[PDB]
Order: sequence, then C-alpha cells, then structure tokens
Amino acid sequence: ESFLLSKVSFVIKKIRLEKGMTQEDLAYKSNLDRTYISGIERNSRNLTIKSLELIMKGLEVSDVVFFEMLIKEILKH
Amino acid sequence: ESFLLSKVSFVIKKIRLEKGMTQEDLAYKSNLDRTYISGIERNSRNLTIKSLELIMKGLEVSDVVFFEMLIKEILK
Amino acid sequence: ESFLLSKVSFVIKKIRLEKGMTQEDLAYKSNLDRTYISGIERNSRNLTIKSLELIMKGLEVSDVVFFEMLIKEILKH
Amino acid sequence: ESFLLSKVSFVIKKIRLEKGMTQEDLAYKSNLDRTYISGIERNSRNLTIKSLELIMKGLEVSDVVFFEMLIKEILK
DNA sequence: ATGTGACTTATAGTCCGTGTGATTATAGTCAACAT
DNA sequence: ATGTTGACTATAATCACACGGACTATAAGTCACAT
Repeated sequence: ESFLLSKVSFVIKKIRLEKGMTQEDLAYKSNLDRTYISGIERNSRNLTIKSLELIMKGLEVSDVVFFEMLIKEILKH
Repeated sequence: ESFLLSKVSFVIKKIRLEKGMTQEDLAYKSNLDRTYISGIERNSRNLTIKSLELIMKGLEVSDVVFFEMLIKEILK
Repeated sequence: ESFLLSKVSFVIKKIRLEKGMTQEDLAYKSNLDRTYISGIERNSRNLTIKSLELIMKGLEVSDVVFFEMLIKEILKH
Repeated sequence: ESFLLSKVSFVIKKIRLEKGMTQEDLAYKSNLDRTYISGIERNSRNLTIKSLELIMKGLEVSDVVFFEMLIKEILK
C-alpha cells in the first residue's frame, strides 16, 4: 500500500527485537492495545504521529534515533 | 499537544516557505483540503503517516530529506 | 471427549462472567497464560487439579463454592 | 503440595475403603496402573480431571457423590 | 497386598505471535463564513 | 491568500476473544524391587 508505512513498521519491529522485547511488553510500555502492535508489524497499519511517539517511548528510544534508523531503512537495496 | 507533532508541522510549513509555496498550492499539489493543510500548520492536526506522505509528495521532497530536516529541527 | 471437563470448563466461564472478569483479568490473577484460560473455556482442555486450584483463586472463589456450582451444572436439564 | 490435592486423594482413599477395595482392584476397575494409584493415595500425583474421572468410574461413584464428599472432607 | 525408585512418552502448560469481528475515539474530507 | 467553526464519514485505535506452532515442565503410564 504505502511506501513509508512498511518502512515504519519494519523499523518498529527491528528495534523491538534488538531490545529483546516481545510484542506485548511493547504494547504495555507504549500504552496501546496488544493487537495494535501486532497489527502494525503484521500487516502494516496507518498510524498517527501521536501513536508513533508512544511506540518510540515504548521502544525506549528517542524521536531522533528512531528517525535515523528510519532513514537507513528507506535507503536500502 | 505533542512535541513531535509540532516539529512535524513546523517542518511542513518551513519547507513550504523555502519553496515559496502557498497553502492553497500545497493542497492543490497533494490533492488534500486547504483547510486540512492550514490545520496541520497551526498544529491542530495529528496526521497519519499516509497523510504525511501525501504532503511530502505535494512539497516535492523525499522522505529522507524530510526526516533529515525533522531531526535537525528537533534538536533546537 | 470428557463429561466432567466440559462441565468444569462451563463453570469456569460462568463464574468469570458473573464476576464481570475478562479472560485477561482471569489469566492474570490465576498466573496462567491468557491463551490457557481461552483454551480451557474454548475446547474444554484437560487441566490439572493444581491448575484448577489456581483458577479458583483467580476467580476469587473458594474450593467449596466452585464444587457446589460444579455439582449444579452437572445436574442440569 | 496442595490442600485440594490432598483431600482429593484422601477422598479417593476414603471411598476405596468404605467400599472394601484394594488398590490393586481400584487400578483394575478403572483401567489404570496400580503404582499410579498408590502414588495418588500417598498424594504424589497431581491428577488431571480426566484421570480423576477414570478413578470415579473405577470406584463406581458418580461425579456428584464424589464432589459432595470432597466438599464435606474439605471442611475439616 | 502396598510403596519405592527410576526411567520413557505423552501431554499439560508456557511463550510469542497471528487474525478477527464489534465497539469507541478521532483523523480525514469538505461545507460556510472570516479575515 | 489564510483561519476557524461545525459538520459528516472514514478509519485509527480499543477491547474481548479465537487459534496456531514451538518449546518446556510434568503427568501419564510401565519396568524392576522392595515390604
């Protein structure tokens, strides 16, 4: 569907695994539904900047380093 | 409101201006509503990635250039 | 399958709803997985007395009270 | 160990005796292993409902009578 | 008769994830009128 | 030109649940040898 979305959803998962988190921890720490974290990674889903922020806080990661990894993923072949 | 959401909006407005675009024209170029655009720039909207993407295409700016800028703006 | 199991299964759910609990709450307080609580109610799984005991403690109900409702459900038409 | 588990077992042993059965015979009647039964009666086993059901069949006691008894036993 | 121990094998119970209908909050989109 | 106020309607986001596969702990079932 959307170019950027699958990149965002890819990076959320990448970080989540890097930090040895599971989906449902992240769902807690991000103060969003269990199934939403799944749905974001699983398919992609069209999240909101506010929701993205919540997830970033949950990944225990800064806006900045998130976007830095986002850029790197976009740039790949 | 949100810090990120504010910086996003600021960035959208910044790029629109360094390109000498009007809102009217930013909305024409991305096929969204001008009041919608207005709203974002006065930070009254919490856009989705999809929408953000349409706005980048309307600004004629790559995702990467946008985020490069968004990062810099984020750091005061 | 087993006669007693689906009865035990039924009564666990009945109580759980009577107390306005959700599976999530229950598996919570029973310190079992929410998958297992679902599994039990769903497909009448074959639990252990120890696990049943945990569920009773989770339902905030006593041995006695449970077995009294168990007897009732068995007796029904 | 568990409180319930001990009284299940106690009950199983109680009924086997009130009937005059040996373990050997409770095992035969319920098509289970004798050492299996001995284990339960010394309370070294944590039955599943299914197993309990087989032991009730062997004792020839309905679920209801078993639980009526277990309750009474439970209340000291 | 019953009670051990110790040793496989079935399965109970765990852990992480997928996929889904139904409801609620809210973004997406477009009016009217402002300046 | 841009701002703001309501609106309607799509959909983001929530909530309670089912379902699967893979792995770990342990109950199920059977030996040998006590007594």
